Amino acid sequence: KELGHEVLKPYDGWAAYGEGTTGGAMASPQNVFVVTNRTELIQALGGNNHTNQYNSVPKIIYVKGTIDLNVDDNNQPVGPDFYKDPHFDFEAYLREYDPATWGKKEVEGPLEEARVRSQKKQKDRIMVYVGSNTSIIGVGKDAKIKGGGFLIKNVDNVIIRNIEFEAPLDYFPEWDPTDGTLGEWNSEYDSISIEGSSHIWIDHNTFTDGDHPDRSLGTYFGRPFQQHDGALDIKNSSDFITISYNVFTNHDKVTLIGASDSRMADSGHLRVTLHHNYYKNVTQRLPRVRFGQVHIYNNYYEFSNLADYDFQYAWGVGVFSQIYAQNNYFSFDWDIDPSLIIKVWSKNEESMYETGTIVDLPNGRRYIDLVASYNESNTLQLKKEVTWKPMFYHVIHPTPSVPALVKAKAGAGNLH
Ligand SMILES: [Ca+2]
Repeated sequence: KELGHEVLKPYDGWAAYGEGTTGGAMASPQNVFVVTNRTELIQALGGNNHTNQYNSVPKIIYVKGTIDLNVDDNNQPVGPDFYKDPHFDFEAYLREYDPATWGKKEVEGPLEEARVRSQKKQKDRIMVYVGSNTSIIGVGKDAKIKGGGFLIKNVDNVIIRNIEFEAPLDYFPEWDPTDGTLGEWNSEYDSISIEGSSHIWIDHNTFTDGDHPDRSLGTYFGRPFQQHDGALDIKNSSDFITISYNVFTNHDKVTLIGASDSRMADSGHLRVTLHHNYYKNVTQRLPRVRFGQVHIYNNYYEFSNLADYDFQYAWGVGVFSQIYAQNNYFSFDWDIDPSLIIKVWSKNEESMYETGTIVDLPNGRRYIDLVASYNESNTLQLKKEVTWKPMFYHVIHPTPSVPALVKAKAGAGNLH
């Protein structure tokens, strides 16, 4: 059958739970589309971006070529001027809220309100809603999505495959003087944002900041102008998700699973499986987890100290997380302290299981206990123990075979 007819294997990750994930595989021939631009994409998804989220009709959408979501209704590229509120001016915003004169007071006033409206206009245009029972599949080796992202909100049964996503740029990042000690700029757009949705399969896609690395975005208020956000974020009670054979490269914050320490509504959810993904020269959240039983296996993480993106940490152990990591392979071209690979964000002794981890450093290649490594050099301890046993997987490859396999098969254009 067609590529759009392919569905998630019976035991391939949490997304296989119950009836599994079939996306728009059962779509009628009249509901199989080929799109080449923003308008055609929104039309194939329903005809109206906002209400498209309620379109649960089985549908297959093939993405051919490059689709820039940062375009007007005539599909012509637009710049910040197109979105800019009449009461907003970047320079004026810089002068008004610089930490050196505004301090750490809550950002407010006409300029901020104007920034919010400008941001909303871009958001309403570049974040494409995806309805239930949808399969968005890239054609060939050059299917690309840029300037925007997919919003998988309050829907179920969605498949996204074979597409190269260039992370969307937020033209009106919010300045938060209290984010950290020095404050930080924060953006809203992700290439794929999964919110309150279940049974989602993200497979063989490539995520990159591409032609717009953070390094080229500049600095304001003495802080990097972070116009990017997540590559693939999962939050607000989303559940049963499988992230496989994807490439995540040249990006800062990759994958968030659970966005709040206090959202108890996430408890019992956020069950995600991530396997055979290629993380190359990314900074953090690979992934960062809160509440979920997240299965992480056969992933290849590769970092070079020459990369534009520094490395902070890979596995974020958040509140009530239940990470179960198996046979992941890490490669660094510098003698990094392996205790830095795991980072914990909690007030309690969290539990996680980890086994078969290999670290490949200039001083040697070997199996390593990352949890033990973390504990030896940190304060708050992490307990290595089995609290649950992953059942949704067909095969777990031996760790030394991971690099060759992932490098060869992960990412857009590497199927068939
Ligand atoms: Ca996000």
